[PDB]
Amino acid sequence: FQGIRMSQILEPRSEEDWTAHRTRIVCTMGPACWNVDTLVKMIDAGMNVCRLNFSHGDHETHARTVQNIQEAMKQRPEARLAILLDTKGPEIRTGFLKDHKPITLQQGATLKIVTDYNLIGDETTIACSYGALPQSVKPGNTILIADGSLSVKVVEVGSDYVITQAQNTATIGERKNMNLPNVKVQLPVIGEKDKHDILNFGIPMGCNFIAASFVQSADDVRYIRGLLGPRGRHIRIIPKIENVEGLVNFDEILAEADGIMIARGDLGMEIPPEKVFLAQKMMIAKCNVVGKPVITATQMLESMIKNPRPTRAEAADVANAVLDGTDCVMLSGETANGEFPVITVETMARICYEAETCVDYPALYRAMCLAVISTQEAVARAAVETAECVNAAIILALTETGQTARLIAKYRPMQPILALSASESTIKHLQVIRGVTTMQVPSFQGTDHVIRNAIVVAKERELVTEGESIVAVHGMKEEVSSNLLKVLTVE
Amino acid sequence: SQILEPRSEEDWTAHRTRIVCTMGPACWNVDTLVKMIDAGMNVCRLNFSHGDHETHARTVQNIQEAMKQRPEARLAILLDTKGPEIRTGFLKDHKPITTLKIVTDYNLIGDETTIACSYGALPQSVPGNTILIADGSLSVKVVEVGSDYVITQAQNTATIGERKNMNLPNVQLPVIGEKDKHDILNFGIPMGCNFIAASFVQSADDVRYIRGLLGPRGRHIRIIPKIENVEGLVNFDEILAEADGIMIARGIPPEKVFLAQKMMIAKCNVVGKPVITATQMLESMIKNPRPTRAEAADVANAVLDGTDCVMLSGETANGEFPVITVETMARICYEAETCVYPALYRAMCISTQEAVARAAVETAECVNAAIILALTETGQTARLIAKYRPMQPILALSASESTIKHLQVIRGVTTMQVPSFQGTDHVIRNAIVVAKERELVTEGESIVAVHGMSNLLKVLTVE
Amino acid sequence: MSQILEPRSEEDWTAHRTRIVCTMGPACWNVDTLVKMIDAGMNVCRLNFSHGDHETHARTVQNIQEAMKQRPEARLAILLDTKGPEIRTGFPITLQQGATLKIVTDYNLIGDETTIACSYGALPQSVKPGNTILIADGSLSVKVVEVGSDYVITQAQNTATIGERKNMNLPNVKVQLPVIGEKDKHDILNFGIPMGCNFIAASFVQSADDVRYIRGLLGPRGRHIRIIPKIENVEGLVNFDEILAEADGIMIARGDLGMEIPPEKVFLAQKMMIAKCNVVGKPVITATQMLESMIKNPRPTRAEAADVANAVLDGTDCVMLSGETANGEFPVITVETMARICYEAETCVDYPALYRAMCLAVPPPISTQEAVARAAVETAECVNAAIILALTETGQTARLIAKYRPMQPILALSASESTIKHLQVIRGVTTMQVPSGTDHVIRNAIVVAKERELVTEGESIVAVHGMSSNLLKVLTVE
Amino acid sequence: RMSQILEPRSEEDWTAHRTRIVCTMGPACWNVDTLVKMIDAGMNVCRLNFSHGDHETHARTVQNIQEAMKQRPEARLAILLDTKGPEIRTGFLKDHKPITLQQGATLKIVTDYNLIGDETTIACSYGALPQSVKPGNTILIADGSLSVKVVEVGSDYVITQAQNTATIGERKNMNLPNVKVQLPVIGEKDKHDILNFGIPMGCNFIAASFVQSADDVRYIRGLLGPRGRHIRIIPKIENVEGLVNFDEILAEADGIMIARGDLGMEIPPEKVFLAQKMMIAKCNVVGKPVITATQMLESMIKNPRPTRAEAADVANAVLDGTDCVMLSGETANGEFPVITVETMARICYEAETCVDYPALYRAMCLAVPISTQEAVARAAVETAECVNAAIILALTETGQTARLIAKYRPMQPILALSASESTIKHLQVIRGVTTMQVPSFGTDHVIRNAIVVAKERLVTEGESIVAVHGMKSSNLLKVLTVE
Repeated sequence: FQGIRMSQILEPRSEEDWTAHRTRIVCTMGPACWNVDTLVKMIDAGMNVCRLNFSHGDHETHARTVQNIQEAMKQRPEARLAILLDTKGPEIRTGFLKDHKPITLQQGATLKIVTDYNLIGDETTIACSYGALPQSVKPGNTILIADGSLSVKVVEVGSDYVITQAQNTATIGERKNMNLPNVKVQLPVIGEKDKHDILNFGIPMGCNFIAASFVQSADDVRYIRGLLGPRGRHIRIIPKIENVEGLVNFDEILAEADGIMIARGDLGMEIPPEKVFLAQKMMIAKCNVVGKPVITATQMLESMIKNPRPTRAEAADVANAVLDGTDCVMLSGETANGEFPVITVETMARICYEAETCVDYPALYRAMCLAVISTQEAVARAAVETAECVNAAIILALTETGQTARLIAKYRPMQPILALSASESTIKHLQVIRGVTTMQVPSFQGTDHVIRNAIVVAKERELVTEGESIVAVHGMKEEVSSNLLKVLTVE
Repeated sequence: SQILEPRSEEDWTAHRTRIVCTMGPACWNVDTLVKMIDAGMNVCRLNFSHGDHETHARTVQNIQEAMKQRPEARLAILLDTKGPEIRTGFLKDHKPITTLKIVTDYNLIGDETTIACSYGALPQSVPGNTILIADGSLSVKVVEVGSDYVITQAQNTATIGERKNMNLPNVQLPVIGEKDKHDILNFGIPMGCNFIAASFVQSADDVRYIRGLLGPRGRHIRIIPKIENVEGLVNFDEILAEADGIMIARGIPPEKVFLAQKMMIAKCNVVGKPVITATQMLESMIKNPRPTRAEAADVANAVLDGTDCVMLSGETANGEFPVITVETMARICYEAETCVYPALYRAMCISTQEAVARAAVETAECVNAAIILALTETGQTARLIAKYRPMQPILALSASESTIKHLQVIRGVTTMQVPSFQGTDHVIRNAIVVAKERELVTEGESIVAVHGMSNLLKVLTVE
Repeated sequence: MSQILEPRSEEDWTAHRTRIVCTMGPACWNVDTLVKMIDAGMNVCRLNFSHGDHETHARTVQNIQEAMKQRPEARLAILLDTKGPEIRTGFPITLQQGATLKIVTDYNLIGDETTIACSYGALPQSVKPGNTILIADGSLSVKVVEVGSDYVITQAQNTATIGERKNMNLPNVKVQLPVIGEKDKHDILNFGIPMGCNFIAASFVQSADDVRYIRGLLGPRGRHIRIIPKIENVEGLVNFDEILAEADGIMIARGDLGMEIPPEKVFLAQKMMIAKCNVVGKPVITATQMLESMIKNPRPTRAEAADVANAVLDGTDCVMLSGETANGEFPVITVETMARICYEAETCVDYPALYRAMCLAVPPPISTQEAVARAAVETAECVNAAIILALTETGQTARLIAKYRPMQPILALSASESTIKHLQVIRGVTTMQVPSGTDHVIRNAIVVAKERELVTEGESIVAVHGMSSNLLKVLTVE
Repeated sequence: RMSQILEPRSEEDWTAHRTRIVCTMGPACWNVDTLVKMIDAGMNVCRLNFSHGDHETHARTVQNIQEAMKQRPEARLAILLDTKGPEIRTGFLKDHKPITLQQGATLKIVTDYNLIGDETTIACSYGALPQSVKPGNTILIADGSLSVKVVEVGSDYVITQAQNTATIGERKNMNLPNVKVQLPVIGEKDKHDILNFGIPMGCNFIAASFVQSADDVRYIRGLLGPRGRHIRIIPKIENVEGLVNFDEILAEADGIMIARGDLGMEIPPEKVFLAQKMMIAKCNVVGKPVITATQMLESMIKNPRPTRAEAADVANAVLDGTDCVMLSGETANGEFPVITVETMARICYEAETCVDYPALYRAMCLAVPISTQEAVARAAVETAECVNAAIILALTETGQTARLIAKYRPMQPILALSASESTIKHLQVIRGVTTMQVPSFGTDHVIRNAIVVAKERLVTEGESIVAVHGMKSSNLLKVLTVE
């Protein structure tokens, strides 16, 4: 920065400013936002996507939640919130402790971890739910227990047990989660429960995305796609990257997927903490280059579960994800179990807006040109260039499959993108794309007509004014092709 | 390395630079005009320094006949005025010559003894005066003034050619006289001339005057000032602003004349107005079936400077090898264009129309399009695309007969006549099919289409 | 990805470019711990004059000199961090949300639930209806409703219970107290100068006049001492460019700023201040809220590691540890992991893009000496140089090179002790003190560099030497 | 720039052109006073054309050069020996009377060089003509005034058909487009000239006519040996074989002369400009001097002004990036040898104002991994722009430092300082370099003496200078501010 004055960043933003941020916001449903009234307030605040966390709840309880989303949307007929099912997936847990009493292990003390899950544990020996532990872990390996509370180094392996040594002093309760840094977990990513949730809830309840916890290989993604079948053709797959296997297989996972969710907090249980930030950056960049949405999740605004303001570090952490290039930022417990769900959504919208203040759009556009072509991409690229060249107020992306909108968004134009589509599922899928807002349009509508309608609607809503330039892009037969770019003036 | 590759006819006939040929007794007959079409002629120049309306009408009707044998061709016709010229006549065997008599009778085939003068009032405009001939190379002193002749003594030992300029100190002629006015009004308009090339233009007033003379009856005629003197060079900016294009002739040291050609071409380029380099290109080919190295290099540097058109004068008008000359001009242009494409686009660097024309040229490159289609009614879309010098052919589609003739002067564009079909997408579909039937595109190939006004760029692939 | 997942050796993370400031305290100030801290990455020792007496900081200094005996190649800089202006409440009371609280200028008044005393006598002059007043580390927030000549009436925004004589903050407001009080004056003149402190980190700097006053205070006897204003409030931020122009360098105090500014704007303020320090080549220190959890835990959190790395990616010269080293259970481990995070962070710095960005960002005209520094950076790149040598008396040559952020280590050779120590805050620089012609100074530095494995036979070196005229030399190691 | 076309270039201006001018010696600039005037006009190199004259005759010329330099002690002229090399000629004709061939006429060409020729038949001096050529080959006669197409080949004759109408005389030159001439590039005559004149007479360059192979360069260098170490070889590229083998020829060479007139007799005229541009750019990239030669200002043999076309051709060579431009008949055999050098210098000055210098350095970095010495040279050019320096000083013993700076084409003058007299001579061929001979010694001392003279003749107190030094091994670059 030079010639730009410090007092500039100290202007308060108006509702009109921060609600027009480009980054998309994902909110986890829960008791704190159980009722229709707060869901509506969350829409106004910036909510674009509703996450159903299937680690808890059942088909009945999540049905009530869905019914409430549908009611909120009746009060806001212009909002087309997407619904994301987030699977439970594989889990490793410690077993039970004598008298349910927590145990404290001392640094350098010996802990046996056994495979018999009936074993009632004590300070010296505990049970682990993962039967293949002794055949997964080797001497020198690290095992984390209770959200990384306790760290043990593996000293010896038997057939049905492992001898470990505490790396720190800690107090652990019973049935705590376990992590196996640098070790593949030999458990199905999509178990029978997950399969039931995808097929018997996700499909008939109108979920638009599946976020699949703990994806370890691209075969996991191919598996969900075949599971989804023709009846689930309108559902997009968002693998969650949570360990080393996910990281090591990232490129093949990304290629098979419709987008990525980066679970930082889980990744920090599986690799040195000082490397998670590198991984995030790398994974966002790779998603960007290929034009697929990336969600940044976990450890976002966690203090707001209890406080009406986030910490400095938290605001910075969210802002840097935006600057890394993230499509979405995600709230978890802050909205599910928080004292300030709507205030948390407004706050993240504000942090997004301020980070987007930092974005160099010419240098992002040219960075994508040096990193990446087809007819569709060339025209999307020409559109962004031309929009900038003629000082256009907005870019119209006319789109059936979403491709056209995504290709333009990929180039991070300074101008807002209005994606126009007759397809309901496409409009929903687009709620996950930075820089895009959405308008559903009737079927069998001519190109010019659709463009005419969008501009006059925009002019009535005081988004564009008489005389400003507009850039419209029409991808035709998007994934089977012919591509248009029109420049027109608001009358 | 691939410098030494001989050129197939398919290759060099695809040259982008336009070729203007001067009509003359050596080439005006239907049979040789057809062979000239085949070799690369795009524009026919009628030089009104010579001959009458009857002569020039015969030339025009022959052009029409030639076009009936080559229906796909759309030769433009340029009228080049006489203007205030005072030039020497033709010499024996077209050979340059090394006590001299200058005559008013321009039928004289001159020699060392006596030469002719294009200015019929030369005797009344000079018994002791001085006359400079061939840009001040020969200087003569008038000994005697007769009725229709002058006797001079060569006050300098020098060698002079034919059709060379003559200055007369202590003697002023209008840019457009009554004879020029008559030619423009009574031939230019009724004979279907598309261009007026106005000799010795000196200011933008000259341009506006011709535009005033042309009026509504000549609205379809475009004006090309010739910059031939210092005044026209001094007023070039104003002249270009009013003009439709520019013609650079020879007629400040030569150490500085080379700067003038570069400056004037570059300025025409920037503004997308066509420029014709008409600077005595391949003069040896009046007598020889082959150019010299220096002549070939002279044309090539014109093309590299960015000229839209190169022009043949005596080489086609009074030459022994008119068809072969056009051919070797097509061949030179092609080699020069060979080393001319991402450089000119980034070196050219606005309105919506130009923003889209520029975007279309970039997409074409990016997508590796076979051709760029320029849907145009006034020619402007085609011109705006062309000024970006794309690597791919520009095919211009127009319902406007006169627009299609004006376009013959634009480097990089071929034309195709399209019915006034109120539908852009229909016109593109229809035109692609004829491009196939011309083998300019094949199935699978990419095309970029442009229409200006609502400005449009469309990328499709040929079925 | 797995290039990212390469488990780093001690040899790797010990070569990090970013400098590390550690705060001295009872947890670390013993000779043996200080030694382990040098090996871990510590480059600068901060003496926090907010606490302790001249005796405590003197023995600390003495312990640092002894540690340097165990490490002769190490040259630690010492930074005196001032107490500076303070506001304090008078003489524990709970007040619930919405309750009226009076704050008075009569400091001899013993307080209660309704009326409390303030040490800041010009409080009415500074504050107005609307302003917020923070008490006891921002634990209580009150809003001013009306102002009298010797009192202020406020409304509590949260329920809190406050103790006796706690701090106060005045968001968005200039505090009219001397930035260097008589106490700070004594600390600078009667400790800073005689104990050989190299930097003064001046707390709560609010204007360019504060910086000029300090340098005037230092005078010719403190010529060798550089001034690092601390940016801790809105007044400091608003006055940033004029403060920076007078300053030798800048310390960013995020936590403090977080008291006066919405959290969602502090990150912006950090970015901008670092960027401005870079473009002008003056060192910047990122302080507070670094690896705070490591006061009690042997490992940092994911979010803490990320926060540190982002400071590095923003362009910070130094990162600074506070309570982590001064009072923590793992002072040595904290430095090592700080060093480790810096290494990972510098692992994704685009050095061609940083040099290009800087070359386009810097305003003209650039000087002879800045032109040669640029040239050395580009030459180093074309030639695939292993290191850049900077022969410098004042430190300018080294600083100008470092601001262009070369891939290669910069080894700065100087005969000036103060210069060697000032360079400890400069990202990418390593120092070697020398006594006094270019030739055998260069030859000897190559020997040491070769043995340190920074260069091997047949590789190229770039040596730069300012003195006014500038030299740039490329040689082959032999 | 319209005012650049109008305002007349003042004396001091054109005198400072960057391009080097090579002048051919002969009767028209025979005497010392004319050569002295040519020095003032901008002559940098004197070419001796060994196609004519002998060792006595060319020795007189050198004496007159040595003497002209005594009147201009600051001038250091390079002398260049241009070999005759191999030649092909027609034979004699009945009654010595020239013959006129009509287009389409058949002409037999025989190998018996004793045959007195006819309208119907002539001899050729090249005995291997029929084995060199086949049906379809073109043969050019008398500077290409007559072209004939080969129709039939025998053991000792070829049958041809004229492609045009021409009249030709006796003993006229002949060219064989796209055919290797199997005659020594360095014959016994050429070897004698190189060893027995070139070396002992102090020539600085050999321009080898008609180089077809890199072996020709190696042969010449073998010839010169230890005794001719100080002599640099400039192959002349004149036919298809020189073009095919150009990269190899340039790799061995110290520089290149482009003989355009000759090339236009060997390849289509419309391909010569390509060849010229290509050859200059390649020389530029690798930092070796290139001379553009023949058909430069020919009309000035008889006229006090050149043609529009000629001027533009010289200018475009300068813009192509030529280091030197050469005059032949214009100074050897013309009426205006001084005026020709002069107008050549002014043409060079004017074309160099069109040069986009920052674009040249940018294009040079992308085209040319690169060494330590070239890195410091490039860093000097960049720093000079950056700092707005008056001059670049290049301290050099072999010339290498000066040549590496000059290939980056800085906007500022390069003042090269050397203790080596022959290096100073070699540098007469490098664009943008001026030369000062220095005593045989510290290097910070030589710079002070060069700043205390530039003040007299360039820089003024307070201006920035960039100095550069090599070891051609370490390299240095100083930026200092004039006293």
